[PDB]
Amino acid sequence: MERFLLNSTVLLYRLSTVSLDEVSLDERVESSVFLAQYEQARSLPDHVAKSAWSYLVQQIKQRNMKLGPVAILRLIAEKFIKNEKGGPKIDLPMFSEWQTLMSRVSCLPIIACHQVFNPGPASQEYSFRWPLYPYHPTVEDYITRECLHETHQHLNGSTSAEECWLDALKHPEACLRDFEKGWASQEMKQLCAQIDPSLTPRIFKDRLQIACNIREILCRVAQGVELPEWIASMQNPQQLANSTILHNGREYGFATVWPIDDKYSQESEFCWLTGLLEKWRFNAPEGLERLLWIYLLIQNQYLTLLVQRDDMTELREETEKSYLSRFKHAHGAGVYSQVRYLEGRFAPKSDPNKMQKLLFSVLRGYWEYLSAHMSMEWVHEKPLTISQVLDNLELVEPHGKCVELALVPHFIKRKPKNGEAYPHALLFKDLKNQAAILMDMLKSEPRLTGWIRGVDAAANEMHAPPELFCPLFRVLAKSGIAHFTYHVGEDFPHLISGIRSIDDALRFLPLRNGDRLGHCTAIGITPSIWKRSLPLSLSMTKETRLLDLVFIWRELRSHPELLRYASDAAIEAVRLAHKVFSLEEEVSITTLDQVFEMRGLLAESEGLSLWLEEYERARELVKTTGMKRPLKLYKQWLTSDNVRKQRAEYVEVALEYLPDEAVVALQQAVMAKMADRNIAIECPPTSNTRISQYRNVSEHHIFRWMGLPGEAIEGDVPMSICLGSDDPGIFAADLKSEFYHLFVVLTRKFGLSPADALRKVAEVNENGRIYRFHDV
Amino acid sequence: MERFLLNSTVLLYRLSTVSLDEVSLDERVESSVFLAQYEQARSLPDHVAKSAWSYLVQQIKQRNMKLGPVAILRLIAEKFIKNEKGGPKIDLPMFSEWQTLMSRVSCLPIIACHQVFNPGPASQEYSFRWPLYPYHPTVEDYITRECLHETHQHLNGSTSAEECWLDALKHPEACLRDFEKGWASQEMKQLCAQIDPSLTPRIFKDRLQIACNIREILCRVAQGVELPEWIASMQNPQQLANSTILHNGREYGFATVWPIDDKYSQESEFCWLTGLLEKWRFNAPEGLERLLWIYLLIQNQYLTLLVQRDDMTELREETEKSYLSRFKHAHGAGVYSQVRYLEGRFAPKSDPNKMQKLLFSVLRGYWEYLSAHMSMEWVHEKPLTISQVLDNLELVEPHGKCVELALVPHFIKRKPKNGEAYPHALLFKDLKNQAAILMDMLKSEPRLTGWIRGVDAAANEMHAPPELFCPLFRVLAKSGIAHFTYHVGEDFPHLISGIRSIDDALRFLPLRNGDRLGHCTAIGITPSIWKRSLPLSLSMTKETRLLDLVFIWRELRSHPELLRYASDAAIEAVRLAHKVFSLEEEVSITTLDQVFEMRGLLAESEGLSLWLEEYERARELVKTTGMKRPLKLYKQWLTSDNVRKQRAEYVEVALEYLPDEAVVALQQAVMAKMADRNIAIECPPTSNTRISQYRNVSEHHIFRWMGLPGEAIEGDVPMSICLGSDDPGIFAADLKSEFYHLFVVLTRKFGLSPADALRKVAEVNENGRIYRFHDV
Amino acid sequence: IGITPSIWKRSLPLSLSMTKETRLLDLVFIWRELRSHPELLRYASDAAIEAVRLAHKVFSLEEEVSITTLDQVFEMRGLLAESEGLSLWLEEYERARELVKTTGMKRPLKLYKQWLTSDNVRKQRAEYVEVALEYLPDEAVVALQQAVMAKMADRNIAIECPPTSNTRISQYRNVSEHHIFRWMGLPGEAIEGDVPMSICLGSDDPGIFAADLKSEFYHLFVVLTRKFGLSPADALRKVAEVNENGRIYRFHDV
Repeated sequence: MERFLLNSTVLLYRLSTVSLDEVSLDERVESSVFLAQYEQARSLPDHVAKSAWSYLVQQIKQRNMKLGPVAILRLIAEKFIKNEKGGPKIDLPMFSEWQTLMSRVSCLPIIACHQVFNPGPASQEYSFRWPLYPYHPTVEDYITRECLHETHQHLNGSTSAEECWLDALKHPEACLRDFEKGWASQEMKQLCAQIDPSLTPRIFKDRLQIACNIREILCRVAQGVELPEWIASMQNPQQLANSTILHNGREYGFATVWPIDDKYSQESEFCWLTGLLEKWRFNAPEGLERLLWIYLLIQNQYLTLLVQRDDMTELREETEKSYLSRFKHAHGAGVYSQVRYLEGRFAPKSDPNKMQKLLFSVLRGYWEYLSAHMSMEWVHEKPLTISQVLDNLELVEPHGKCVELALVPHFIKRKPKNGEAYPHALLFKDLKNQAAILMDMLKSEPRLTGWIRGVDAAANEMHAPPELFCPLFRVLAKSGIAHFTYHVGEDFPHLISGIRSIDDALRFLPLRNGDRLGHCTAIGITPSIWKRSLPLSLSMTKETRLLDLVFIWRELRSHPELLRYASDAAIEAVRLAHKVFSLEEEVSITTLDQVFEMRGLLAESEGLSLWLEEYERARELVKTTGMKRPLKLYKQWLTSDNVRKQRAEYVEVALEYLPDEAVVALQQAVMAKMADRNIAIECPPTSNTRISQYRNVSEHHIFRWMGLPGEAIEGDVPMSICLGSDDPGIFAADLKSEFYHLFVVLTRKFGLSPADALRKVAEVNENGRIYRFHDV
Repeated sequence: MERFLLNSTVLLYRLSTVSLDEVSLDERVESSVFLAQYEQARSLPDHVAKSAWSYLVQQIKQRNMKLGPVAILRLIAEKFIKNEKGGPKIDLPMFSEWQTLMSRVSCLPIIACHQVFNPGPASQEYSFRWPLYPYHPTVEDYITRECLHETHQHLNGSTSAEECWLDALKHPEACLRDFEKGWASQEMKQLCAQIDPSLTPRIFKDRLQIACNIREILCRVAQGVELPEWIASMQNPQQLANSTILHNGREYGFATVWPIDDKYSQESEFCWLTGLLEKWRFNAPEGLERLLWIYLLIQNQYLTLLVQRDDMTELREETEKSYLSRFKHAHGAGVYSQVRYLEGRFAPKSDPNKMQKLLFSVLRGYWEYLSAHMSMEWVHEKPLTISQVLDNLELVEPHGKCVELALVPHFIKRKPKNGEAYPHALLFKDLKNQAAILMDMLKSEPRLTGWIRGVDAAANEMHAPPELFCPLFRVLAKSGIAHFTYHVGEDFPHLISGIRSIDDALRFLPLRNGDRLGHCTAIGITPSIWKRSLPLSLSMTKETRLLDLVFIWRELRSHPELLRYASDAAIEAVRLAHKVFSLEEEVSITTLDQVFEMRGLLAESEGLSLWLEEYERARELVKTTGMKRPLKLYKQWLTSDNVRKQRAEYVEVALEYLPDEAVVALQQAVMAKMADRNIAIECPPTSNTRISQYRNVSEHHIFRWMGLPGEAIEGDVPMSICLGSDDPGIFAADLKSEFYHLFVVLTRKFGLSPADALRKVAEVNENGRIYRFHDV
Repeated sequence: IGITPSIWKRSLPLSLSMTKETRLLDLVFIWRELRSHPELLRYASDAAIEAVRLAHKVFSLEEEVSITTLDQVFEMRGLLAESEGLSLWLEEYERARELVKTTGMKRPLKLYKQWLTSDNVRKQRAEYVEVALEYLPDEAVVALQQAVMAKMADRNIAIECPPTSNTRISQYRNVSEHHIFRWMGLPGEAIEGDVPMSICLGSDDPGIFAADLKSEFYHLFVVLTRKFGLSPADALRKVAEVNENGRIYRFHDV
């Protein structure tokens, strides 16, 4: 019930619109908790929620406290945080629930409450920058010996959501413009309405202003200075939405003086809350206590909005400082970095000048991190340019006590616009342009090949198929990129479609030995779990259905137990192809296979500088053999309006079109291809629950990949799995947190020994070192 | 997506507040569908919903239709309803999905659309009164041979929700007063807010008035008469909330003339919709099409509100007509009744005059049903009183071709008020009073014992424990009731608590051979399913925790594999009893058991006409033995304010306090006691999903009770299970529908032969005849 | 928890002497661990019954005391004596005092007060009783050892093993009989049901004139390779695991 109190749109609305004169809101807060509980967790029974609320109220009453943010934070701090040899830690049994709580509530008020009421031993100096972790001697010993390796680290944005919230307070206008820019899209409107139906940019401005004003008022309370007496006119919380209070006809401001020069820093945020909670140890004024409650609710709702949206001026506000903070966060506390190999992902920019500034800022921040930790001779104390930064960076030797940085830009796929010859034309031109700036820069600075180590494509799978990036990747390979990773968007209309998508990526993309694929959930999730809460029939496009049909026939045409399914797939695929192509001749399943074999060829090459050489190479390889009828069919597949109209048409496919054994066989066939090609998998953090079929962390497919008994299916081919913390789905997270989360689940729910659990997690962690993109 | 279009608060709000001049609302309806889908079914992935909506829009476009109620009803009718030998039926594979749809959408518009666009063979006469059923020759043959038996039929209210909706239109004021009377309670406010946050009695009045006005306007359209030209002033749907339209300064009414004298009857409802859909076969006006959409949305939301709320003037509006319709509905179509033994449940009234009128109306309606179907000599053609009704009814012989009626009033438990000596004093006095009128009537008409065959208690389990009704049942037994059934409310804070509740009912209640218990889900649901979507720790009162602790020790003190759990339960129960009783002596677990053995004794008897004889009988049985220390402890348990305060206090209990094997052992121990005492179980309909842990019908615990492989657990003791359709949870339902639903699930999901599936369902059905309360 | 009952009984009298305090505490411990063991319900029931009878003598009380009440009194042993009778030291004082008064029982608290501050109770506690050597069979004692093994592993507490060259045990007639090899999981040495534990190398009192941690490392390797017939790689792996437990469970600041 604590998470509902600290995160509820209904409670925030009922607290931000009601005047502070009222003091007895227990009934209405209770109603808010029940409404939030039903909205967020409907599967929870009503009587269980009522009993939990009754226990919570009794617990507060027995502690001589009052229902509010202070009491709730105190109960959470005792429930989760205790003091150990390394400072404040999280109980190993309680870490899984803590991660679930971190998806809804920010931890900074909780740790501040813990410091106030349960201080560390001997009053030793303590600083809260990194998220809290549990402690196990085996895990700490392994981390100190073998540092953690990150394969997917988005360098854009901030390390966590909480300092993003402070950034929003620091620059309300910049975040407001970004919010409105996203809000114009319909997806953001739906997402905001899901979180809060009564959410508008006007209300967003009001809530941001109210939270900032509450911060200033409570800063005066926490600092110890007396209130400036305009609080008498302060009766309604909505008066803080305009950044000025009218008292006796005078316009009074809200900002005050802060001891730290950075009033929006993490340390200022922690110090303010610790002081405010210390002064409210025994009692608090009701109006100001509600003000703290409103601030926490506004902050938590903003953090939820940010994390769900994640998966110019604002960028220039931090620039190299954000990257420097990222590398310090990856380093962690102590002289020795907890992370050795870190692969940074950044969004490519079509502007060459913006690109040069972007990589200069990232590389300069990396040099700043190295110079702060390592004291050595530098060629340029103030490089101010990429060339001098590389001059300083080339003096650094691989020693393992610091973070080793590899840069992998991730191309962003977009929606396929109507017409425009082949379906993905404008998107391909944009990606080709972005590659062009990347290539001309690499030839303009050959030393950048030692830092620009890979190319990624992570937007979504429906918008662009894997065969789109094949000419892009092949031409980029000749530019010295030397590594390629492709994100398989796991929003497949059918499980077979996702398995086909991974197979298509292996078939067409030029993934060499040691390459990686991103988020291969389709071959990881079992059919039984995937079918949870799904309609008995599923909808997908004719193009996707036809491709899945050919894939099913190819994999299963020999399986004696599954010759039903392959023969049926081949027959009905031929019948579907007759509708899609509108052809009148006879087409066998073999001919359909050949047409889909040449999918990787460029559209212009199919119709027929590094780019041109790839053009005739694909063109000649389509003409060496004596068949042009499949080539003609592929031309009709690409550049026929009737075919495109048929392709975009949706068909109705049953949920259990193939039995679970058949789908598992397809997954294992792709497993064999994945292992034979030696391609690693960047597993998402297990705390990220966008799958929506996993009702607990123990049901995650990584444990099936780990070969756990009960989880692994007979016939599964072992694969290389890496740890990638790109979108953790929780406010405060780290690669260490994911490492501990996997260890905790293995030890507790699966009942593994600490050594055995460490061995399995270490194997996954070391796969990020074996399959790293860093230059050797 | 069809269910979201026909049932969505967001869509209804966006359609009832926007003027009819707008014609292109496809984008905003699409947004409404996504918001409703996320709110109702969040576990469904976003991309799946988008693909389904795209297919639905394409399906409508390819049919040359327009997005609206007409097209949606057409698609549903073809998707579910087809014509067979018995008329319009439901596909056997599609019946499970149809039942799920019936929980959200009324079927009457769907069947009307089916009749319009897919008429029956040879244009044969067809009447829609009963809900649609699937057809299987084995099931029909069994029903004709062995009629269905109902053990739980609430005679109050109407047969289904749909004619309740027409009753609301018939008497808007009566339903408005009932709605406001419920709305004063906080539970109704929470329930209405969950269904619709912006729902108030003022809005409820507006929506009822709008729906009635839409019905009148579309009645003129369906009848063929031209609109009376005030539609020009009709631009905004909210103008129908005041039952009068201002056109050119004149107050024009909405009511029109209907061909049938009963404008609010089912036949009038069906005929109106069939005519309106027939006149809109090819095209419909946009404004009136939206009006039909708004009417369907309002009706569906009201039906959802009614079914969730279910589990004076309005009663007098129907009176004996409702009971007569109930018996005709139970009889079904054909000369021979599909139901033979029907046990009617009615709410007892504290007013003797109201009670006499209530039973007179029910019995007279039963005589009307018998006289309509059977032509024979009657002593009184117009009895007008109970005595003459029984004079007519005693001439009817048991022949099996008609419905045999047994009356079982169900006592309603209430909240325990504070203080008042023993915890349940005012409730016990109210129940004792209600029993008093029942008893004096039975002695005033001894022939009523052949119709008043049982006594029930079905409100909830937390509000009143089973031991409350023990003096009530024992005294009622001496009055000639001869049967007793007790409803075990399945909102237990813990699974052990529910198992203890069933055990307490068997231990204390005077359930003789052939008696039944209602809704024994606690011993039916497996621990694995029950733990779904539950917090790691659960909250319950100290009284409930202590009783569960003693129960665990009693059952498991000998189990060699479970001597951990019994010894731990006994030790910590003794420690808990020290806190609750605040005693300073030494209390063993045996002494605690003895104190809880005497729970069934009356509170006044514990402190120490048919009622008095029970008083000294319990008093003397507590004094025959030489122990009064457990008696003294029970006195402190009943009449000590400190003990009551401790009892109402809540404790924190882990979810996995006992392993699944231990909980299953407790369930099987109660299974053995249930079978040894030969007590049947009235199973709820499987279409009623208030369990919230069952994500599909195949996961229901009735199949575990049926002994199905995979579902039944080793060591389970077979029990007698009866079919009781009290709260089906769907708008249109019947005992036949539940029979078909069980047969469909057994044949399809469990892969049983039609003969084998029929045998299992027949065994459950015939248990309602073996354990019937009817006089032999 | 390392030495097997068979080796420990070597060269011991058929009956052993211990104080009434120690005997009573062992009796409660036996009942707590074995009250569920179906093969050992003799020993737990006998321990509980005779513990209650012993407590009657020690406390000289006349009321009825169950084994559960005795358990509660010995649960509060960790509380401070002054706190039981009722700066960093004071905060611990009321913390133990309040935790003894949150619950509604003071009769076990009163019994613990008599256990601490009653001259008759102390005189009874210092009195010695006669206990047979084979009071519990080797299976029962091994079960107690494995129960503590499970608690040791669940709490993740390491064991600082003494050097094997230190023969103050007096029941080990050769180094190959040392209990560290049972902890190492060696065949023949490890008993069925043993819970693996973390064992560290600690050279505090080697028992020989010239010794080192290297000498103990070589001694374990030599015994594993020769007397137990293990491969040099296998023997090194087992000794390395024990050696690296001193790094995983080290007290040094990280």
